[PDB]
Amino acid sequence: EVVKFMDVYQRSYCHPIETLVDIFQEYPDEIEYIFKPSCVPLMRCGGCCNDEGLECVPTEESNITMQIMRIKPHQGQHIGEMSFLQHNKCECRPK
Amino acid sequence: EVVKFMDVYQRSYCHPIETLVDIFQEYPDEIEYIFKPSCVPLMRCGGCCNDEGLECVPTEESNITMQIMRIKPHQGQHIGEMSFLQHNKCECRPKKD
Repeated sequence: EVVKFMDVYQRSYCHPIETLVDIFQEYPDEIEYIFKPSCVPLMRCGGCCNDEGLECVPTEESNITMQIMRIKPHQGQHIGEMSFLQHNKCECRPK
Repeated sequence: EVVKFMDVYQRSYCHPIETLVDIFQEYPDEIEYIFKPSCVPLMRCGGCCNDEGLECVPTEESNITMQIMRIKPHQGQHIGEMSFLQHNKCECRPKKD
């Protein structure tokens, strides 16, 4: 089965897609705690635009809260709520 | 609603996930041509593993064929087949790098 040009185009065009995101790229300032899982499923703008001068950026955003196991090594564990940015809408705009 | 711990874990664990890949990452020597679209949807290994000494790697791979428009600048365009590597199955395996 060869993927036809048009649905390659439609499926790849700039839009929100579930992205597995490292928690440390979302909370770089965390120094004490270890997180499990280390990564989370977040709806994020991805894909391509119809000109190389355009770029795929979010226009709408909403926050999402997830249960994450927060570990202080050799000290203890607790499951807590953490908030992450998600993209509801995306647009191809100049760089 | 708040996503349950177990749902986060199952959805984020090392597995094949649809990934938007730039054609120029898969064919870096072909930048004399312009490809529309410039990125394609590929099933690739992604997500996280339950121990520091583990990485998420493919264990089964296959090729997918896609119709892509190839532009030779100021000459013409051609829609032709182009093969891309897909990951069919993934596992957390001891690091090897």
